[PDB]
Amino acid sequence: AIRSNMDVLTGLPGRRVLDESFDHQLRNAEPLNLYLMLLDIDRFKLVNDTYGHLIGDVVLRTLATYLASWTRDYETVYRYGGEEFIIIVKAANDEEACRAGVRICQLVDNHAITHSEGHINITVTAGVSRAFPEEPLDVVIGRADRAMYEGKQTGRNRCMFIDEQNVINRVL
Ligand SMILES: Nc1nc2c(ncn2[C@@H]2O[C@@H]3COP(=O)(O)O[C@H]4[C@@H](O)[C@H](n5cnc6c(=O)[nH]c(N)nc65)O[C@@H]4COP(=O)(O)O[C@H]3[C@H]2O)c(=O)[nH]1
Ligand SMILES: Nc1nc2c(ncn2[C@@H]2O[C@@H]3COP(=O)(O)O[C@H]4[C@@H](O)[C@H](n5cnc6c(=O)[nH]c(N)nc65)O[C@@H]4COP(=O)(O)O[C@H]3[C@H]2O)c(=O)[nH]1
Ligand SMILES: [Mg+2]
Repeated sequence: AIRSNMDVLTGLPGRRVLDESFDHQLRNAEPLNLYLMLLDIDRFKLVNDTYGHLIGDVVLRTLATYLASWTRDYETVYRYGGEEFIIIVKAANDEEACRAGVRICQLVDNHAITHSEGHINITVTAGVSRAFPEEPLDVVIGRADRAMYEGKQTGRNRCMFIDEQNVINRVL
C-alpha cells in the first residue's frame, strides 16, 4: 500500500504531514506560542560510511522511537529529511520551548543505540525558533536552520535558539 502520511523506515509522520498541517497547527496554537525544533543527527554520513547503511537504518529507527518516547503526545515528532527530525512544541514562553530542546539533546547524548554488533553513541544539534502568527513553514524552518547551523559550527551536541531579534544563542 501507499501511505503518504507515514515514513516507511521510522514509522513517523513525514514532511508532507507537517507541510499540510502546519498552518492549521499555528492558527490553533493560541493561547500558547508554537515553536519549531529542528534536530539533525551529528556526523551521520560518517556513521553510514563506517558501519554501513543497514546500521544507519537502525540508528534512524531507534532515534525515532526514542524521540517519540521523550515527547508529549500533542507535540508531534516528524522525520522531515534523511537525517533530520522536527518536533512541534507549544509552550507559554521561549524558556519552556528551549528547555524542551535542550533536554531532548541531552537524552540523545545519554542513550546509546543498540545494534547486533554493539552500541553506537550519537548526538544531535538542534535549532529552535518561535513561529509567529501567519508565518509560513519555510520561514520558521529557515530560522531554526540558522540556529542549528550555528550549533554545528560551535561544537555540535547542543540546542540553539534564534530569538525575536534573529540573534542566535546556545541554550544551557
Ligand atoms: N524532563 C521532562 N520530560 C518531559 C517533560 N514533558 C514530557 N517529558 C518527556 O516526554 C515523555 C512523554 O511524556 P507524556 O506523553 O506527557 O507522558 C508522561 C506523562 O503522562 C506522565 N508524567 C511523568 N512525569 C510527569 C510529571 O512530572 N508531570 C505530569 N503531569 N506528568 C508526568 O508519565 C508519562 C511518561 O513520563 P516519562 O517516562 O517521564 O516520559 C516523558 C518524558 O520523557 C517535561 O516537562 N520535562
Ligand atoms: N510544551 C513542552 N514544555 C516542556 C517540555 N519539556 C519541558 N517543558 C517546559 O519546561 C518546564 C520545565 O521542565 P523541566 O525542567 O524538565 O521540569 C519538569 C520536570 O522535572 C517534571 N516533568 C513534567 N512533566 C514530566 C514528564 O512527562 N516526565 C518527566 N520525567 N518529568 C516531567 O516537572 C517539571 C515541571 O514541568 P512543567 O511544570 O510542565 O514545566 C516544564 C514545561 O513548562 C516539553 O516537552 N513540551
Ligand atoms: Mg505520551
